[PDB]
Amino acid sequence: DAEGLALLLPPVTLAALVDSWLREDCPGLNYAALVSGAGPSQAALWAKSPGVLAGQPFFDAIFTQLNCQVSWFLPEGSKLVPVARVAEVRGPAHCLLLGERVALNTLARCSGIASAAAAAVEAARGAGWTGHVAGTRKTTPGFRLVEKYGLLVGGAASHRYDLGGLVMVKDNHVVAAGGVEKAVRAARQAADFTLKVEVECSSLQEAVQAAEAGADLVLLDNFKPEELHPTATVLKAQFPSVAVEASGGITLDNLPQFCGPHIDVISMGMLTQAAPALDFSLKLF
Amino acid sequence: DAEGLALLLPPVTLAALVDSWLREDCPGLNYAALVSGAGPSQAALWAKSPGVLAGQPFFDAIFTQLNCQVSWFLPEGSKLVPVARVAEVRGPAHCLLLGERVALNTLARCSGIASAAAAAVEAARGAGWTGHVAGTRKTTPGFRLVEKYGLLVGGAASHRYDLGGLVMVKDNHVVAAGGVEKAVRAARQAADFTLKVEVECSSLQEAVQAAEAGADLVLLDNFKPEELHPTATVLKAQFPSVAVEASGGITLDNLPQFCGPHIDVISMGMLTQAAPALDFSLKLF
Amino acid sequence: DAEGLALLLPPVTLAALVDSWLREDCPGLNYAALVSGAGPSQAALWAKSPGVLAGQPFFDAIFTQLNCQVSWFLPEGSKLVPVARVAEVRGPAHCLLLGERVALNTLARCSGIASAAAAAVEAARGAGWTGHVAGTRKTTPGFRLVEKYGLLVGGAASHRYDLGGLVMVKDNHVVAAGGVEKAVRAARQAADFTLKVEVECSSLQEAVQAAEAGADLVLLDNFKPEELHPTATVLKAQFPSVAVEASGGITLDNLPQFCGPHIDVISMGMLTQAAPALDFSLKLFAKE
Amino acid sequence: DAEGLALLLPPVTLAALVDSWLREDCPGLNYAALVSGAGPSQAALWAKSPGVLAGQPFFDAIFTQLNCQVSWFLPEGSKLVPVARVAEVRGPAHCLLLGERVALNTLARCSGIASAAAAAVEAARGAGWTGHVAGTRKTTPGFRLVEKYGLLVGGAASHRYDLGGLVMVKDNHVVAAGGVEKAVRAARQAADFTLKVEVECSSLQEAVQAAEAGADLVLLDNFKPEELHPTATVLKAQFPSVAVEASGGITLDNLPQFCGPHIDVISMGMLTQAAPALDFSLKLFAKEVAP
Amino acid sequence: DAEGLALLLPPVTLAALVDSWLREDCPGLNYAALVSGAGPSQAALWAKSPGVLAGQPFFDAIFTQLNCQVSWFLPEGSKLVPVARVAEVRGPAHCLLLGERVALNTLARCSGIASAAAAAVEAARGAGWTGHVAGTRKTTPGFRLVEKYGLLVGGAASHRYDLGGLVMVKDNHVVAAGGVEKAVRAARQAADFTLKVEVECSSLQEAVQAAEAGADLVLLDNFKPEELHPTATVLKAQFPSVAVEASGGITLDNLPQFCGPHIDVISMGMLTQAAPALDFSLKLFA
Amino acid sequence: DAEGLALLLPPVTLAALVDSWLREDCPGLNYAALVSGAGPSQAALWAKSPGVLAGQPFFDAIFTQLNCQVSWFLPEGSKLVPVARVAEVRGPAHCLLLGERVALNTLARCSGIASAAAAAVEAARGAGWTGHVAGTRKTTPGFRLVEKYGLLVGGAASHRYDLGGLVMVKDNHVVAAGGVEKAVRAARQAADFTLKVEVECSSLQEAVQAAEAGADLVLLDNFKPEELHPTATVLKAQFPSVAVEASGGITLDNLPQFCGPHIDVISMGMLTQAAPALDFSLKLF
Repeated sequence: DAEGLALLLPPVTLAALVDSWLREDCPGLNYAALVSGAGPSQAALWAKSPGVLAGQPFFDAIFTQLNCQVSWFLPEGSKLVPVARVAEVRGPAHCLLLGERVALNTLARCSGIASAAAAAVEAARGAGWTGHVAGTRKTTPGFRLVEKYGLLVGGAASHRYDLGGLVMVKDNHVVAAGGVEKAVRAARQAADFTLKVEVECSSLQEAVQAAEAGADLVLLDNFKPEELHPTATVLKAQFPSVAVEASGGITLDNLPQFCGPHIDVISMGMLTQAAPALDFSLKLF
Repeated sequence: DAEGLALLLPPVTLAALVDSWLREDCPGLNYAALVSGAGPSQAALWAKSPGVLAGQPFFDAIFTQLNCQVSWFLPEGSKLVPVARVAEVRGPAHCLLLGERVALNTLARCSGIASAAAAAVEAARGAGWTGHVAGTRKTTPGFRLVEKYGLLVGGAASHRYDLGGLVMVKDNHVVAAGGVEKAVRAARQAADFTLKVEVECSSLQEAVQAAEAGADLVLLDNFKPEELHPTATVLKAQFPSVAVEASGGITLDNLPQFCGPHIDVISMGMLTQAAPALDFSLKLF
Repeated sequence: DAEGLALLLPPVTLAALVDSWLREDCPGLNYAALVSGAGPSQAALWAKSPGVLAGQPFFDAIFTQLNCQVSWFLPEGSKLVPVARVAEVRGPAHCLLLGERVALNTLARCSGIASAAAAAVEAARGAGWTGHVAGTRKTTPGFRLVEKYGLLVGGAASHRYDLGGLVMVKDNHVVAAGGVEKAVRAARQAADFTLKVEVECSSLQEAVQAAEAGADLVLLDNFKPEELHPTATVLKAQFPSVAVEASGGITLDNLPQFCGPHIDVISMGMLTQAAPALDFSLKLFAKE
Repeated sequence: DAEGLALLLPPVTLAALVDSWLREDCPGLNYAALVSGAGPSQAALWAKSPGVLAGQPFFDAIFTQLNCQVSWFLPEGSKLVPVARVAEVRGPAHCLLLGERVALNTLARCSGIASAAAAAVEAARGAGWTGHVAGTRKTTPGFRLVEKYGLLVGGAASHRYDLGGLVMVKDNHVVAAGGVEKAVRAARQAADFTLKVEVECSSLQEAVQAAEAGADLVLLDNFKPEELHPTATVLKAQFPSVAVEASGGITLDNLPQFCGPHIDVISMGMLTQAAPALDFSLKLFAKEVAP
Repeated sequence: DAEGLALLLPPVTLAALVDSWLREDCPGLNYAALVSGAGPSQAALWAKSPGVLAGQPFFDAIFTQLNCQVSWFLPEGSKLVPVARVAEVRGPAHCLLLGERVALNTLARCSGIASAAAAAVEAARGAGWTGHVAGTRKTTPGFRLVEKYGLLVGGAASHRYDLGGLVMVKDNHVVAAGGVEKAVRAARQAADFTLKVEVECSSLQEAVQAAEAGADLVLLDNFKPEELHPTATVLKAQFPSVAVEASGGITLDNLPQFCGPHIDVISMGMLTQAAPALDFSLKLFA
Repeated sequence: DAEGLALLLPPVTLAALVDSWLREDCPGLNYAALVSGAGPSQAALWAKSPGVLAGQPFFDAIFTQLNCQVSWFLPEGSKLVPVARVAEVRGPAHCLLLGERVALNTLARCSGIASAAAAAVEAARGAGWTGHVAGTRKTTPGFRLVEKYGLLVGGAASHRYDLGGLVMVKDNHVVAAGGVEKAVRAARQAADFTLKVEVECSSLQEAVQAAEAGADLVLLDNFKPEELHPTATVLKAQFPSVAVEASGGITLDNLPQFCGPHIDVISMGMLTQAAPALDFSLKLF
């Protein structure tokens, strides 16, 4: 339920984040305020792009700090059919216009990401796949919370939010430890019983070693689909307890080829790296 | 000279920014450190996408915080022909791997933007236009510095960095003030003698009123090219002292149609909102 | 309109600033709170110095953080004729007294600067000069916002708020670049199309080179008035598009000598460096 | 010893403070950096005003953050006779020029305050007074550390640095508590055994009540000198253990009238409110080509 | 009056402190919020340990940030007789549960410290001692404000809150200065007239030198009681203006042996370093 | 290996944390600095209590900010036999003395916790138990990182570091959801695929419902040992994939009664809430 996803955001980190965006955008004197004055005003939020609406909590938080209210005519997660009237913002003219840029930028990107995620979720459902579409750690620094939240609204999984969410043995960890077995034993030992271990693998060989050493998840990285499913099928056969994730060169276009009955998770970097922002405007009436 | 652009970054704001990215990514215990250990290591930075390289100062700042050094084999601004070996990073294995994600994510986006900017700069030069290609204020909150820097490396102009850089009279300021003349007189009166006033205009009528009231720049927003140049030509004729900027629905594809002898600046939201990140990897050897 | 200047202050940076002042002043346990108790109280704000009133937004922001309200009997920018009753502050006694020092210190300095600015603006109007009186970048670190705001209330111009507001080529930039032409070309090529370039000049020669290389403003630094106006007159003649600013050794006393028809801006360091604070007090007159 | 006063500054709060000044002054892109370039350079710090030199630690901290070094030709606290060459600063041209404004502004104000303090300390010594000249809590918000340090370099006392340094019963606390005795009892009971209590008094009456209730210090506020010394003399007679501070309408000019054998401290608001900044400049004298 | 101690806390530093605790505990997405939902709820705060109740301002500040209200059935400083119903917290379910852990942890520790302090204050009153029981600087970094407040609620003195509250000449300062006289003269000079000087002494010799050089307080560190009172008695005789503090190896058990007519202050590092947290729970009943 | 545990601490969060402690302790002018002067000095760190040494990274970080160096004569995790000479600190006298209090306080508490943890780990090993001793979320606010690190050095497990480490369904979540099944289904649906779900249970009934609904862990809260092991034995029999944790009223004294072959984790609140600080001193010589 996309409407209840707003509960995920701790209100204290939210305010801090929004604060910093507002200091970033206006550090000193706001001369443009004298142009608008402080008279009460109303603006309409317009969706000019198709996709999924995501980011209301951030949008609200921004305008709240600035003593404006927002009324939403569409719930979080709604399909957007341009040109749609999405919300109304009310408050002192100068405060409205102060929040405009940050609020739109935030909503545009969050919705951009949710849109991409929903497209990918739909494509996978359209190929009869039951697994989880997921984002990667390829997010914008300092903006991770908005991007991970966008993914969730679009129906995708956030994945590990940070390095502390699960112990991820990437190919570089393997090199540094001197081999998969050594890396996964080290990982499994270090990781609290609280955490799962995932291992990035480029071959069936590595994948089997990883599962043998107690990997909870195996990330089959950069396989061609023809090599992927045979590999995944064997892993699940020998190790039904181990989850299989696929990632690497996955696009919305080729996503159905990567879906298969033995792939539990598909994670796509494009959901955050390449997701174009939606066009929104805030017209004062 | 793209190599000397690193001087633009105040080293103190840089370190603070990099710090926050590193707290964001690992707030607590880093269990994966036990997998790699602290032995000295070396990683190679690989460019897997074409475009322009941008973001070295951020990349360095990240790895310096983590007691690693970086050696660049290509100067800032170099054309990237994949698959190219761009740099070498050296330091304790766990520290290297700690900086990997944030450093790549940063470099990917900064270079993504620089690439897009350079494409647009080339297209405009290819149509014999002498003006400045520019970005907009449509940036990612908290990440503005990296994005504005990327634009510069790609040969585009940053535009107003924040609300304090120049007094911008958008269409909403016009509505709030009750008209262009009122808004621009208010703006000109408020704006320090230090600052320029720019006015967003949707018609030749507004543009002329704006210039008459002392606008330094006039932003012709969302004109079709056929309406734009005639409008621009007249403005320059009556007001040669006033700069003309064009923006709205400009793409790399249609950019040459928007170039003309009386357009001083062309600003494209897609340079920041639609610029796809470049593919980089950091392989430990 | 000095009453509408409060809109210039972004409310978010304001609160952050006020916060830090309040942590600075009471980092730990406030034992004096036990002396006053928390009973509702009222205090009167008294202006004991002549000048201009400036700083209400800061004064309010401080007391709002401390759950007190303020009622102003004079609008921002009012001339102060001591001894005047300027405002009333209401709230829990301990909260009132917690904000007293920071609020007065802030109001005193902001008003001090506004007063000096208004004196300078008046002197210049009294010599029939139409230009802008301005402050300099000679402000107190961390307190820039209050000081630049005070200047505005007193009718002076803030100038570049920071290094990002306009590209300023000082004499040191000239030395480093190897000459005025080199510096101004470098500056002009650097400053975004969105920014103006200003060049600090000590001679007519430099001023002409600067204008020739595309300087938007020329700052005639430390000229004697007798050398200044002839120089300014020529500059305006050859380059009417270029603004002329005068600065250096300008006092309220000698300010009229520096005014002239070809000087657009006069900037005085004394407006911020040497502006004495006004005397204000906050006398508590109530309980329950 | 003014040279050893730098030890008072905790290096961690110093760096944080300097950091914020530098973010304040350049939040975004520094276009002027392209004008100077990054070649090594050297600038001379010039004192153009008389007074006392104060603020070296802040000046250094600023330029250290910007990878520049500073060499001082005069120790902290030196008398300044203009026009004097006070220091040299070395580093990349753009980094030098980035620090110039904040560094000068800081040094100018810290020295301004130290100068005023030293003038007041001298005037008091010239009237044979042995007491402490002090500043007040009338400081610039956020800039308290520089200003209190300036006072110290000029030979004045900082007074309570904040509200936690000593428990100060101002006239408003008296009003709120319902009287001096109530306020001072409340205050001392409140105060830890760690802290002194000081009471702001406008009459001899209040002063005696305050001393009787266990005030460690009594601040005789806004007395005319003719009323002050008789009052101070009596207080010291009845209560030799209690320190007497005088404040209110004290100027460098009238300061000697306020000095007397029974006044322990004289605190002047003008040392921080009205101390004009000294004129300093940083003139680059050399730039060299980078490599 | 323990109820009026809440005034000591500057509300601005309080909010900042509480903020940081809340960012610390939930930096990212709060998935558990989906389990509770946002429906209005009510929880009961239960005291499961004996001792003194301390920390209400912090507890409130936490829940106010999270848009919840608190109603207290016991005033700050009340004796706790388990199992007692201490308060009711109301607000959106997810917000309540978000504040639970930080709020309990804070109240547990603040009350833990207040309890220990009150025990020590009682023991000293029970031996007819009129002096001040005090805490030391042996506090948890970043949590000093809660701990010093807890001490106050339990009836103990906070002592110097930080290094700026009074000039403390510890044994290491003596070593560095080259002797007590040199250290105390240096301290007395340096310290503003506004501040008191205290000197940590391990012998009567040092104590006398310290008092002679103008020490306002003398801290008799790690004396056995039999050596302490004779020393204290002499100091007070020669120097009645100088306050005498005792510290070092003082426990609630041996505290009465350290009380004496010439000891003004007794400071116990255990009041904060050994004071077990009280057991509290927050049980949702709607 | 307790010596390699220092790698777990992200150096950026460490410095920030240490910074705040140092601002907390000296916000203004340090008058005591004039008493010591700035002459180079050396101090000896003395352990006056038995237990385990823990906290070196914090101790170092403190003194590094203050331009002092530290030489350790005992590795992190060493048994302390008082009165032992543990380290030497060198630097300017005033800087040494500035760091003294914070450094000792930190080391005392970290070591206090490690000591308690090691005692509990020993007692459990002495009863032939192979499971993990763990801490709880009952930590000091703002000081969590030091306390969780202390636990690790003493050989105990940190447990969930924060609310994002694993989805914990406490008894209050059960009440709010309207029952165990509802809560655990909601939790399992919400938890990312990357997270484990743990459910706090007060009866065998709840425990079985929880396991049936897909709980990865079951926390048997406040059982008497006689009720606990029978319950644990059945759970493991029906559900071997589900981990069993015991907590509530566990002391070092009664810990062996709570150990049993079907208890995987034992978590004790006393390891953090009751662990007395060790006595250390820093004597300047």
